[PDB]
Amino acid sequence: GPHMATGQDRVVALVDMDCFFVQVEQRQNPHLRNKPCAVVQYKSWKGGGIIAVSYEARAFGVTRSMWADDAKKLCPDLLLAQVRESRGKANLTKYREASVEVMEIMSRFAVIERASIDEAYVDLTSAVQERLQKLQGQPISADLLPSTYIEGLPQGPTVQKEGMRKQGLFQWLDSLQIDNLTSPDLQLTVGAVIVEEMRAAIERETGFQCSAGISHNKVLAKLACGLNKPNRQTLVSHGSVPQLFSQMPIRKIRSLGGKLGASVIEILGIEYMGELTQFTESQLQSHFGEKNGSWLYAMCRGIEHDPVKPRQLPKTIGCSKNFPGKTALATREQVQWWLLQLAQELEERLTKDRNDNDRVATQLVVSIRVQGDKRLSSLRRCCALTRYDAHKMSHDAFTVIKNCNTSGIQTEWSPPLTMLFLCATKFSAS
DNA sequence: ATTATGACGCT
DNA sequence: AGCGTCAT
Ligand SMILES: Nc1nc2c(ncn2[C@H]2C[C@H](O)[C@@H](COP(=O)(O)OP(=O)(O)OP(=O)(O)O)O2)c(=O)[nH]1
Ligand SMILES: [Mn+2]
Ligand SMILES: [Mn+2]
Repeated sequence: GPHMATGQDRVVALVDMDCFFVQVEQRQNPHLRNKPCAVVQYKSWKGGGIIAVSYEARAFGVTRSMWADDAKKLCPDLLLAQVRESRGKANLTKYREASVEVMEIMSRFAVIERASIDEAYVDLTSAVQERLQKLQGQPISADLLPSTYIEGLPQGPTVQKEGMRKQGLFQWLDSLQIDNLTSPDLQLTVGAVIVEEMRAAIERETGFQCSAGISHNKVLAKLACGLNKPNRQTLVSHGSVPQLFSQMPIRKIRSLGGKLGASVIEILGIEYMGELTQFTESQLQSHFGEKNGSWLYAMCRGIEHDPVKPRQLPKTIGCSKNFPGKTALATREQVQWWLLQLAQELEERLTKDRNDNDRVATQLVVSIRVQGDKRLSSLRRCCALTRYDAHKMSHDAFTVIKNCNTSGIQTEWSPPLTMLFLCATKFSAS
């Protein structure tokens, strides 16, 4: 009733770049533009592993985690760009720098939370109030929302996708009450106007296209963003949630795509997000824990409180390489050489970070995996990071891991190492 | 022999 | 602190 909070207090957007690494390579090399193309890491094994795919190539069934040789069977004309290799490993610097370009543009409009290399949440509540006071009760023209979809519309009473988009937008705009500056639907609409401007700025100033979601919280904004890709944005209103969730598989909601979501499905005997509404908060807490249970109870009603954190920079800076099958490291010289390669990349990135961002990392985390273990990490150990010196960090990493060598011969390494990882953490202002 | 990360929760 | 989960 009057006291039942509805989670409509904020306007939150999620901006995610379309096929990011592909767009970075297409900007650099115009010959790849408007083509089926993909970005690969390495080349000798099955043509390299695909990590990003243009929408033209997706039409042929090309996906991430596919080997390039197999993708070429689906799409013989597929074009490929390779990630840079430095010190024997993949180097993602080009894409991190392109990410900074986009993040700095978004930060002009509002404080952002960097959620990944290619996506950020935006809290637009205050910008929306400002724009509403500027509008002075003026209604919002469809011309201000030229790439916006309104989820759930059109409804009720022609055969083109753009025509349906405009039909839905006109239904939405016709139903709007522009007199009330507190109306959540109006606030979301103004938020979408701002996100159109943000996305136009990103494309004008970088050449990159993106999609976006606009809703009242982070989970709904992320889900909305996915509904109309590429190069479009989607408004998910509070009122759209019952219908949207009534056929939404639980795994589509961020954080429910793994073991927890599978357990929701199995324990409760349901398939769709909306079915969660029939359980009490205590029932959900009893199965999934106090925190998850409260989160699910609110989330299946469209309500989530997780704040957009003011954080534009990554919290950690890390370097990792797998050594699969026969390439696994089985000598001490090998382990030391590769720890040095990783540490040299880490030193480069840390020194640039300190110059750009006025901070220093203080803890070095070393992670390995040994032959046989299905786990991502077989062991993690931390030590002090007191100097941005690659030889020092590699010697310290070796010191903290060397007790894993069960070979009585110190020259051999047994079992062989199938992963090395170095991560700088615990930043302090400098 | 998908690979390279990065965030956050649990105990 | 070290380990697991989830994102992709
Ligand atoms: N190294 C590495 N990079 C990855 C991996 N998965 C994704 N990436 C990179 C390449 C992607 O372009 C970028 C952003 O990922 P997204 O999930 O947002 O997909 P992408 O932007 O490629 O396409 P989309 O957002 O669906 O239009 O992250 C991976 O497993 N390893
Ligand atoms: Mn993306
Ligand atoms: Mn993304």
